[PDB]
Amino acid sequence: GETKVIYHLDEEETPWLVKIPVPAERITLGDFKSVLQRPAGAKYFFKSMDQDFGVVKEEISDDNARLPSFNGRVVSWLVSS
Amino acid sequence: GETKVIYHLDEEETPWLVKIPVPAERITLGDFKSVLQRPAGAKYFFKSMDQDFGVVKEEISDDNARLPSFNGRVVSWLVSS
Amino acid sequence: GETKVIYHLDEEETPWLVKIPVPAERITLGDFKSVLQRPAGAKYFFKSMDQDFGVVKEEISDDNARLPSFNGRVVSWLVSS
Amino acid sequence: GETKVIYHLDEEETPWLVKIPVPAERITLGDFKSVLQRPAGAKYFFKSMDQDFGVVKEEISDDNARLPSFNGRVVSWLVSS
Amino acid sequence: GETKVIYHLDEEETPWLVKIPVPAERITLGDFKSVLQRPAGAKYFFKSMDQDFGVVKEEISDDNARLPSFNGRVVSWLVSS
Amino acid sequence: GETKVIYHLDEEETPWLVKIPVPAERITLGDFKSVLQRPAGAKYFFKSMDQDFGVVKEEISDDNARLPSFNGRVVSWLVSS
Repeated sequence: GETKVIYHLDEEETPWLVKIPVPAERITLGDFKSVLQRPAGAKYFFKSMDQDFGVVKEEISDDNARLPSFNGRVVSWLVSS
Repeated sequence: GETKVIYHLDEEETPWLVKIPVPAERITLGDFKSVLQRPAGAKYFFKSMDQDFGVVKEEISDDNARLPSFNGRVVSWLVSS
Repeated sequence: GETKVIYHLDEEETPWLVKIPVPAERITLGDFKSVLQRPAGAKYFFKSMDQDFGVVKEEISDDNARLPSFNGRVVSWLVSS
Repeated sequence: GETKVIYHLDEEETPWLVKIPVPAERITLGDFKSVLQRPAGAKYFFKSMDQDFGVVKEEISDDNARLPSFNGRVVSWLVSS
Repeated sequence: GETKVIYHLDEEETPWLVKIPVPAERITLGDFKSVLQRPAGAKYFFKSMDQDFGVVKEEISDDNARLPSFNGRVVSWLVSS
Repeated sequence: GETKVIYHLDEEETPWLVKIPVPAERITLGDFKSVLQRPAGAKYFFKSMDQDFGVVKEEISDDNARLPSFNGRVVSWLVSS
Protein backbone atom coordinates (compact mmCIF):
# COMPACT_ATOMS: atom_id res chain seq x y z
CA GLY A 1 0.00 0.00 0.00
CA GLU A 2 1.15 3.51 -0.86
CA THR A 3 -0.14 7.03 -0.25
CA LYS A 4 1.01 10.10 -2.16
CA VAL A 5 1.20 13.24 -0.07
CA ILE A 6 1.45 16.56 -1.86
CA TYR A 7 2.29 19.26 0.64
CA HIS A 8 2.86 23.00 0.66
CA LEU A 9 5.27 24.68 3.06
CA ASP A 10 4.02 28.06 4.25
CA GLU A 11 3.73 30.41 1.28
CA GLU A 12 6.03 28.48 -1.08
CA GLU A 13 4.31 28.15 -4.47
CA THR A 14 5.95 24.87 -5.46
CA PRO A 15 4.55 21.83 -3.63
CA TRP A 16 6.52 18.84 -2.34
CA LEU A 17 5.60 15.23 -3.05
CA VAL A 18 6.37 12.25 -0.86
CA LYS A 19 5.24 8.65 -1.23
CA ILE A 20 4.50 6.86 2.03
CA PRO A 21 4.33 3.03 2.12
CA VAL A 22 1.05 2.96 4.02
CA PRO A 23 -2.30 2.52 2.28
CA ALA A 24 -4.47 5.64 2.25
CA GLU A 25 -7.23 3.87 4.14
CA ARG A 26 -4.90 3.59 7.16
CA ILE A 27 -2.58 6.61 6.83
CA THR A 28 -2.27 8.86 9.89
CA LEU A 29 -0.76 12.26 10.65
CA GLY A 30 2.04 10.44 12.51
CA ASP A 31 2.86 8.47 9.35
CA PHE A 32 3.26 11.73 7.45
CA LYS A 33 5.27 13.43 10.19
CA SER A 34 7.62 10.44 10.27
CA VAL A 35 8.82 11.28 6.76
CA LEU A 36 9.37 14.99 7.43
CA GLN A 37 12.80 16.12 8.61
CA ARG A 38 11.43 18.69 11.05
CA PRO A 39 7.80 17.79 11.89
CA ALA A 40 7.76 19.92 15.04
CA GLY A 41 6.17 23.32 15.64
CA ALA A 42 4.17 23.34 12.43
CA LYS A 43 0.42 23.11 12.09
CA TYR A 44 -0.87 20.68 9.47
CA PHE A 45 -3.93 21.21 7.30
CA PHE A 46 -5.45 18.69 4.91
CA LYS A 47 -7.78 18.94 1.95
CA SER A 48 -11.10 17.68 3.25
CA MET A 49 -14.87 18.14 2.96
CA ASP A 50 -17.45 19.96 5.08
CA GLN A 51 -21.18 19.37 4.77
CA ASP A 52 -22.03 23.06 4.31
CA PHE A 53 -18.77 24.50 2.93
CA GLY A 54 -17.63 21.78 0.55
CA VAL A 55 -13.86 21.69 0.13
CA VAL A 56 -12.00 22.90 3.20
CA LYS A 57 -8.52 22.74 4.67
CA GLU A 58 -8.91 20.85 7.92
CA GLU A 59 -6.39 21.09 10.71
CA ILE A 60 -5.29 17.77 12.16
CA SER A 61 -2.95 17.78 15.17
CA ASP A 62 -3.16 14.19 16.57
CA ASP A 63 -0.55 11.73 15.27
CA ASN A 64 -3.06 8.87 15.58
CA ALA A 65 -5.68 10.64 13.45
CA ARG A 66 -6.41 9.38 9.96
CA LEU A 67 -5.76 11.75 7.07
CA PRO A 68 -8.40 12.56 4.46
CA SER A 69 -7.52 11.41 0.97
CA PHE A 70 -8.85 11.04 -2.55
CA ASN A 71 -7.73 8.20 -4.83
CA GLY A 72 -4.70 7.53 -2.67
CA ARG A 73 -3.62 11.17 -2.55
CA VAL A 74 -3.44 13.46 0.45
CA VAL A 75 -3.04 17.22 -0.06
CA SER A 76 -1.62 19.22 2.87
CA TRP A 77 -0.56 22.72 3.83
CA LEU A 78 2.00 23.23 6.57
CA VAL A 79 2.11 26.44 8.58
CA SER A 80 5.31 26.90 10.59
CA SER A 81 5.39 28.49 14.04
CA GLY B 1 -16.90 20.43 24.68
CA GLU B 2 -15.82 21.28 21.14
CA THR B 3 -16.37 24.16 18.74
CA LYS B 4 -15.77 23.99 14.99
CA VAL B 5 -14.41 27.18 13.50
CA ILE B 6 -14.56 27.58 9.74
CA TYR B 7 -12.49 30.59 8.74
CA HIS B 8 -11.57 32.43 5.57
CA LEU B 9 -8.23 34.19 5.14
CA ASP B 10 -8.53 37.41 3.16
CA GLU B 11 -9.74 36.63 -0.36
CA GLU B 12 -8.80 32.92 -0.37
CA GLU B 13 -11.76 30.91 -1.68
CA THR B 14 -11.02 27.73 0.27
CA PRO B 15 -11.89 27.96 3.98
CA TRP B 16 -9.90 26.50 6.87
CA LEU B 17 -11.40 24.35 9.61
CA VAL B 18 -10.14 24.03 13.16
CA LYS B 19 -11.71 22.23 16.10
CA ILE B 20 -11.25 23.94 19.46
CA PRO B 21 -11.78 21.96 22.70
CA VAL B 22 -14.00 24.61 24.26
CA PRO B 23 -17.80 24.40 24.15
CA ALA B 24 -19.45 26.94 21.86
CA GLU B 25 -21.39 28.44 24.74
CA ARG B 26 -18.09 29.61 26.27
CA ILE B 27 -15.79 30.11 23.26
CA THR B 28 -14.04 33.49 23.01
CA LEU B 29 -11.99 35.33 20.40
CA GLY B 30 -8.90 34.60 22.51
CA ASP B 31 -9.63 30.86 22.32
CA PHE B 32 -9.68 31.11 18.53
CA LYS B 33 -6.57 33.27 18.32
CA SER B 34 -4.72 30.76 20.50
CA VAL B 35 -4.95 28.17 17.74
CA LEU B 36 -3.79 30.49 14.95
CA GLN B 37 -0.07 30.63 14.16
CA ARG B 38 -0.06 34.39 13.55
CA PRO B 39 -3.12 35.93 15.26
CA ALA B 40 -1.66 39.45 15.21
CA GLY B 41 -2.50 42.37 12.94
CA ALA B 42 -5.61 40.80 11.47
CA LYS B 43 -9.18 41.89 12.02
CA TYR B 44 -11.67 39.12 12.79
CA PHE B 45 -15.26 39.01 11.61
CA PHE B 46 -17.88 36.46 12.63
CA LYS B 47 -21.16 35.32 11.14
CA SER B 48 -23.79 36.88 13.36
CA MET B 49 -27.29 38.40 13.37
CA ASP B 50 -28.58 41.97 13.37
CA GLN B 51 -32.17 42.88 14.22
CA ASP B 52 -32.73 44.90 11.03
CA PHE B 53 -30.16 43.40 8.63
CA GLY B 54 -30.37 39.69 9.43
CA VAL B 55 -27.13 37.86 8.74
CA VAL B 56 -24.07 40.07 9.14
CA LYS B 57 -20.33 39.71 9.57
CA GLU B 58 -19.58 41.22 12.95
CA GLU B 59 -16.14 42.43 13.90
CA ILE B 60 -14.92 41.24 17.29
CA SER B 61 -11.58 42.55 18.57
CA ASP B 62 -11.59 41.70 22.34
CA ASP B 63 -10.00 38.37 23.30
CA ASN B 64 -12.47 38.01 26.20
CA ALA B 65 -15.51 38.43 23.95
CA ARG B 66 -17.72 35.44 23.21
CA LEU B 67 -18.04 34.36 19.59
CA PRO B 68 -21.40 33.91 17.88
CA SER B 69 -22.12 30.35 16.81
CA PHE B 70 -24.79 28.07 15.41
CA ASN B 71 -24.99 24.39 16.36
CA GLY B 72 -21.44 24.43 17.66
CA ARG B 73 -20.01 26.10 14.56
CA VAL B 74 -18.41 29.50 14.26
CA VAL B 75 -17.84 31.04 10.81
CA SER B 76 -15.16 33.74 10.54
CA TRP B 77 -13.43 35.96 8.00
CA LEU B 78 -9.95 37.26 8.70
CA VAL B 79 -8.69 40.47 7.11
CA SER B 80 -4.93 40.95 7.36
CA SER B 81 -3.30 44.34 7.90
CA GLY C 1 -20.15 56.48 23.51
CA GLU C 2 -20.51 53.92 20.74
CA THR C 3 -21.67 53.94 17.12
CA LYS C 4 -22.64 50.84 15.15
CA VAL C 5 -21.67 50.97 11.51
CA ILE C 6 -23.26 48.47 9.16
CA TYR C 7 -21.47 48.58 5.84
CA HIS C 8 -21.71 46.88 2.46
CA LEU C 9 -18.66 46.23 0.30
CA ASP C 10 -19.38 46.65 -3.40
CA GLU C 11 -21.98 44.09 -4.49
CA GLU C 12 -21.52 41.69 -1.55
CA GLU C 13 -24.96 40.77 -0.18
CA THR C 14 -23.84 40.18 3.41
CA PRO C 15 -23.12 43.38 5.35
CA TRP C 16 -20.30 43.93 7.84
CA LEU C 17 -20.80 45.36 11.32
CA VAL C 18 -18.25 47.32 13.32
CA LYS C 19 -18.69 49.10 16.64
CA ILE C 20 -16.74 52.35 16.97
CA PRO C 21 -16.13 53.86 20.44
CA VAL C 22 -17.24 57.34 19.40
CA PRO C 23 -20.76 58.63 20.06
CA ALA C 24 -22.91 58.98 16.95
CA GLU C 25 -23.36 62.69 17.54
CA ARG C 26 -19.61 63.17 16.93
CA ILE C 27 -18.68 60.33 14.56
CA THR C 28 -16.82 61.31 11.38
CA LEU C 29 -15.82 59.59 8.15
CA GLY C 30 -12.23 59.54 9.45
CA ASP C 31 -13.37 57.63 12.55
CA PHE C 32 -14.92 54.99 10.31
CA LYS C 33 -11.95 54.80 7.96
CA SER C 34 -9.65 54.31 10.95
CA VAL C 35 -11.25 50.94 11.64
CA LEU C 36 -11.07 49.70 8.04
CA GLN C 37 -7.99 47.74 6.97
CA ARG C 38 -7.82 49.35 3.52
CA PRO C 39 -9.75 52.66 3.61
CA ALA C 40 -8.07 53.98 0.46
CA GLY C 41 -9.43 54.24 -3.07
CA ALA C 42 -13.02 53.51 -2.13
CA LYS C 43 -15.93 55.91 -2.23
CA TYR C 44 -18.18 55.93 0.84
CA PHE C 45 -21.93 56.40 0.80
CA PHE C 46 -24.18 56.77 3.84
CA LYS C 47 -27.88 56.34 4.45
CA SER C 48 -29.21 59.87 4.72
CA MET C 49 -32.23 62.07 3.96
CA ASP C 50 -33.02 64.54 1.19
CA GLN C 51 -35.84 67.07 1.41
CA ASP C 52 -37.42 66.04 -1.91
CA PHE C 53 -36.21 62.44 -2.34
CA GLY C 54 -36.48 61.08 1.20
CA VAL C 55 -34.00 58.30 1.89
CA VAL C 56 -30.82 58.60 -0.16
CA LYS C 57 -27.29 57.26 -0.16
CA GLU C 58 -25.08 60.30 0.31
CA GLU C 59 -21.45 60.32 -0.66
CA ILE C 60 -19.09 61.69 1.98
CA SER C 61 -15.40 62.05 1.11
CA ASP C 62 -13.99 64.36 3.86
CA ASP C 63 -12.52 62.62 6.92
CA ASN C 64 -13.63 65.53 9.14
CA ALA C 65 -17.26 65.29 8.00
CA ARG C 66 -19.88 63.97 10.39
CA LEU C 67 -21.75 60.82 9.37
CA PRO C 68 -25.54 60.63 9.29
CA SER C 69 -27.00 58.17 11.77
CA PHE C 70 -30.24 56.92 13.28
CA ASN C 71 -30.43 55.69 16.87
CA GLY C 72 -26.68 55.28 17.03
CA ARG C 73 -26.45 53.35 13.78
CA VAL C 74 -24.74 54.36 10.56
CA VAL C 75 -25.45 52.44 7.34
CA SER C 76 -22.83 52.67 4.57
CA TRP C 77 -22.05 51.35 1.12
CA LEU C 78 -18.46 51.21 -0.08
CA VAL C 79 -17.61 51.31 -3.77
CA SER C 80 -14.04 50.29 -4.57
CA SER C 81 -11.98 51.91 -7.32
CA GLY D 1 -19.72 76.70 -6.55
CA GLU D 2 -21.44 73.39 -5.87
CA THR D 3 -23.94 71.18 -7.68
CA LYS D 4 -25.95 68.41 -6.04
CA VAL D 5 -26.52 65.40 -8.26
CA ILE D 6 -29.18 62.92 -7.23
CA TYR D 7 -28.88 59.83 -9.37
CA HIS D 8 -30.63 56.50 -9.76
CA LEU D 9 -28.80 53.35 -10.82
CA ASP D 10 -30.90 51.13 -13.07
CA GLU D 11 -33.97 49.94 -11.17
CA GLU D 12 -32.64 50.60 -7.65
CA GLU D 13 -35.31 52.46 -5.66
CA THR D 14 -32.91 54.34 -3.39
CA PRO D 15 -31.13 57.25 -5.10
CA TRP D 16 -27.50 58.30 -4.60
CA LEU D 17 -26.40 61.84 -3.83
CA VAL D 18 -23.07 63.40 -4.73
CA LYS D 19 -21.95 67.00 -4.36
CA ILE D 20 -19.70 68.27 -7.14
CA PRO D 21 -17.59 71.42 -6.60
CA VAL D 22 -18.64 73.00 -9.89
CA PRO D 23 -21.44 75.58 -10.10
CA ALA D 24 -24.60 74.30 -11.77
CA GLU D 25 -24.38 76.96 -14.47
CA ARG D 26 -21.16 75.31 -15.72
CA ILE D 27 -21.57 71.63 -14.78
CA THR D 28 -21.06 69.09 -17.58
CA LEU D 29 -21.64 65.37 -18.05
CA GLY D 30 -17.85 64.90 -17.81
CA ASP D 31 -17.85 66.59 -14.39
CA PHE D 32 -20.44 64.08 -13.19
CA LYS D 33 -18.70 61.08 -14.73
CA SER D 34 -15.46 62.13 -13.03
CA VAL D 35 -17.00 61.41 -9.64
CA LEU D 36 -18.41 58.00 -10.58
CA GLN D 37 -16.25 54.92 -9.98
CA ARG D 38 -17.32 53.20 -13.20
CA PRO D 39 -18.68 55.84 -15.62
CA ALA D 40 -18.27 53.58 -18.66
CA GLY D 41 -20.91 51.65 -20.60
CA ALA D 42 -23.87 53.35 -18.97
CA LYS D 43 -26.30 55.73 -20.60
CA TYR D 44 -27.11 58.89 -18.63
CA PHE D 45 -30.49 60.59 -18.51
CA PHE D 46 -31.26 63.91 -16.86
CA LYS D 47 -34.43 65.57 -15.64
CA SER D 48 -35.16 68.23 -18.23
CA MET D 49 -37.97 70.06 -20.04
CA ASP D 50 -39.54 69.68 -23.47
CA GLN D 51 -41.75 72.33 -25.05
CA ASP D 52 -44.63 69.94 -25.77
CA PHE D 53 -44.09 67.17 -23.19
CA GLY D 54 -43.05 69.14 -20.11
CA VAL D 55 -40.82 67.15 -17.78
CA VAL D 56 -38.72 64.56 -19.60
CA LYS D 57 -35.65 62.44 -18.99
CA GLU D 58 -33.13 63.60 -21.56
CA GLU D 59 -30.21 61.47 -22.62
CA ILE D 60 -26.87 63.25 -22.66
CA SER D 61 -23.82 61.36 -23.95
CA ASP D 62 -21.18 64.11 -24.58
CA ASP D 63 -18.80 64.84 -21.70
CA ASN D 64 -18.61 68.51 -22.75
CA ALA D 65 -22.39 68.96 -22.65
CA ARG D 66 -23.96 71.02 -19.89
CA LEU D 67 -26.40 69.27 -17.57
CA PRO D 68 -29.90 70.59 -16.91
CA SER D 69 -30.50 71.64 -13.33
CA PHE D 70 -32.96 73.33 -11.01
CA ASN D 71 -31.83 75.38 -8.02
CA GLY D 72 -28.39 73.81 -8.12
CA ARG D 73 -29.70 70.25 -8.32
CA VAL D 74 -29.33 67.77 -11.14
CA VAL D 75 -31.48 64.61 -11.19
CA SER D 76 -30.18 61.67 -13.26
CA TRP D 77 -31.00 58.08 -14.14
CA LEU D 78 -28.24 55.73 -15.18
CA VAL D 79 -28.94 52.73 -17.39
CA SER D 80 -26.12 50.17 -17.48
CA SER D 81 -25.18 48.23 -20.61
CA GLY E 1 26.86 11.04 -21.65
CA GLU E 2 26.65 13.80 -19.06
CA THR E 3 24.01 15.09 -16.65
CA LYS E 4 24.13 18.49 -14.95
CA VAL E 5 22.78 18.49 -11.43
CA ILE E 6 21.96 21.83 -9.85
CA TYR E 7 21.32 21.33 -6.16
CA HIS E 8 20.37 23.43 -3.16
CA LEU E 9 21.56 22.62 0.35
CA ASP E 10 18.93 23.35 2.98
CA GLU E 11 18.17 27.08 3.00
CA GLU E 12 21.35 28.22 1.22
CA GLU E 13 20.40 30.67 -1.55
CA THR E 14 23.32 29.85 -3.85
CA PRO E 15 22.97 26.52 -5.67
CA TRP E 16 25.75 24.03 -6.39
CA LEU E 17 26.43 22.53 -9.80
CA VAL E 18 27.98 19.15 -10.51
CA LYS E 19 28.41 17.37 -13.82
CA ILE E 20 27.98 13.60 -13.68
CA PRO E 21 29.31 11.41 -16.53
CA VAL E 22 26.09 9.44 -16.87
CA PRO E 23 23.46 10.28 -19.48
CA ALA E 24 20.27 11.79 -18.06
CA GLU E 25 18.18 8.95 -19.46
CA ARG E 26 19.98 6.55 -17.09
CA ILE E 27 20.96 8.73 -14.11
CA THR E 28 19.92 7.46 -10.67
CA LEU E 29 19.86 8.86 -7.14
CA GLY E 30 22.85 6.62 -6.35
CA ASP E 31 24.82 8.25 -9.19
CA PHE E 32 24.17 11.65 -7.64
CA LYS E 33 24.95 10.53 -4.10
CA SER E 34 28.25 9.08 -5.32
CA VAL E 35 29.50 12.57 -6.11
CA LEU E 36 28.46 14.11 -2.79
CA GLN E 37 30.97 14.13 0.06
CA ARG E 38 28.37 13.36 2.73
CA PRO E 39 25.30 11.79 1.06
CA ALA E 40 23.99 10.34 4.33
CA GLY E 41 21.13 11.55 6.52
CA ALA E 42 19.76 14.00 3.99
CA LYS E 43 16.48 13.75 2.12
CA TYR E 44 16.64 14.46 -1.61
CA PHE E 45 13.96 16.22 -3.62
CA PHE E 46 13.89 16.65 -7.38
CA LYS E 47 12.10 18.99 -9.74
CA SER E 48 9.39 16.87 -11.30
CA MET E 49 5.82 16.95 -12.64
CA ASP E 50 2.47 15.92 -11.18
CA GLN E 51 -0.66 15.46 -13.28
CA ASP E 52 -2.81 17.78 -11.15
CA PHE E 53 -0.21 20.06 -9.52
CA GLY E 54 2.24 20.66 -12.36
CA VAL E 55 5.75 21.36 -11.14
CA VAL E 56 6.54 19.68 -7.83
CA LYS E 57 9.55 18.75 -5.75
CA GLU E 58 9.48 14.97 -5.55
CA GLU E 59 11.28 13.06 -2.85
CA ILE E 60 13.37 10.15 -4.08
CA SER E 61 15.07 7.92 -1.50
CA ASP E 62 16.08 4.76 -3.47
CA ASP E 63 19.60 4.77 -4.94
CA ASN E 64 18.39 2.67 -7.90
CA ALA E 65 15.63 5.12 -8.80
CA ARG E 66 15.95 7.25 -11.92
CA LEU E 67 16.02 11.01 -11.47
CA PRO E 68 13.67 13.34 -13.34
CA SER E 69 15.42 15.70 -15.72
CA PHE E 70 14.86 18.27 -18.44
CA ASN E 71 17.31 18.72 -21.32
CA GLY E 72 20.02 16.88 -19.43
CA ARG E 73 19.57 18.89 -16.24
CA VAL E 74 18.40 17.69 -12.85
CA VAL E 75 17.37 20.22 -10.18
CA SER E 76 17.46 19.04 -6.55
CA TRP E 77 16.92 20.28 -3.02
CA LEU E 78 18.66 18.57 -0.14
CA VAL E 79 17.22 18.67 3.37
CA SER E 80 19.67 17.61 6.08
CA SER E 81 18.62 15.63 9.16
CA GLY F 1 50.04 37.91 -14.42
CA GLU F 2 48.40 37.26 -11.07
CA THR F 3 45.16 35.69 -9.86
CA LYS F 4 43.70 36.16 -6.39
CA VAL F 5 41.97 33.10 -5.02
CA ILE F 6 39.69 33.54 -2.03
CA TYR F 7 38.78 30.14 -0.67
CA HIS F 8 36.67 28.71 2.13
CA LEU F 9 37.57 25.48 3.91
CA ASP F 10 34.52 23.41 4.82
CA GLU F 11 32.36 25.36 7.28
CA GLU F 12 35.06 27.81 8.44
CA GLU F 13 33.63 31.35 8.36
CA THR F 14 36.93 33.12 7.69
CA PRO F 15 38.18 32.76 4.10
CA TRP F 16 41.78 32.28 2.99
CA LEU F 17 43.47 34.36 0.31
CA VAL F 18 46.30 33.26 -1.94
CA LYS F 19 47.86 35.07 -4.88
CA ILE F 20 48.93 32.83 -7.76
CA PRO F 21 51.40 34.13 -10.38
CA VAL F 22 49.29 32.99 -13.32
CA PRO F 23 46.93 35.34 -15.17
CA ALA F 24 43.25 34.65 -14.57
CA GLU F 25 42.65 34.03 -18.26
CA ARG F 26 44.89 30.94 -18.03
CA ILE F 27 44.50 29.77 -14.41
CA THR F 28 43.57 26.11 -13.90
CA LEU F 29 42.46 23.94 -10.99
CA GLY F 30 45.95 22.38 -11.01
CA ASP F 31 47.51 25.83 -10.55
CA PHE F 32 45.37 26.35 -7.46
CA LYS F 33 46.01 22.89 -6.06
CA SER F 34 49.75 23.45 -6.47
CA VAL F 35 49.64 26.16 -3.81
CA LEU F 36 47.61 24.14 -1.30
CA GLN F 37 49.49 22.06 1.27
CA ARG F 38 47.04 19.15 1.11
CA PRO F 39 45.10 19.34 -2.19
CA ALA F 40 44.01 15.70 -2.02
CA GLY F 41 40.63 14.24 -1.10
CA ALA F 42 38.78 17.53 -1.21
CA LYS F 43 36.17 18.59 -3.72
CA TYR F 44 36.56 22.09 -5.16
CA PHE F 45 33.72 24.43 -6.02
CA PHE F 46 34.03 27.78 -7.77
CA LYS F 47 31.82 30.83 -8.03
CA SER F 48 30.40 30.67 -11.54
CA MET F 49 27.31 31.44 -13.63
CA ASP F 50 24.46 29.31 -14.95
CA GLN F 51 22.10 30.46 -17.69
CA ASP F 52 18.94 29.74 -15.69
CA PHE F 53 20.17 29.92 -12.08
CA GLY F 54 22.57 32.87 -12.19
CA VAL F 55 25.32 32.62 -9.59
CA VAL F 56 26.22 29.03 -8.73
CA LYS F 57 29.03 27.12 -7.08
CA GLU F 58 30.41 24.87 -9.79
CA GLU F 59 32.41 21.78 -9.01
CA ILE F 60 35.63 21.42 -10.99
CA SER F 61 37.68 18.24 -10.55
CA ASP F 62 40.11 18.25 -13.55
CA ASP F 63 43.52 19.85 -12.92
CA ASN F 64 43.66 21.01 -16.56
CA ALA F 65 40.32 22.81 -16.35
CA ARG F 66 40.22 26.60 -16.34
CA LEU F 67 38.75 28.30 -13.28
CA PRO F 68 35.97 30.88 -13.53
CA SER F 69 36.97 34.34 -12.37
CA PHE F 70 35.84 37.94 -12.17
CA ASN F 71 38.30 40.83 -12.41
CA GLY F 72 41.22 38.55 -11.65
CA ARG F 73 39.57 36.96 -8.62
CA VAL F 74 38.50 33.37 -8.15
CA VAL F 75 36.19 32.44 -5.25
CA SER F 76 36.22 28.79 -4.12
CA TRP F 77 34.74 26.49 -1.50
CA LEU F 78 36.58 23.34 -0.51
CA VAL F 79 34.74 20.34 0.89
CA SER F 80 36.99 17.77 2.55
CA SER F 81 36.38 14.02 2.34
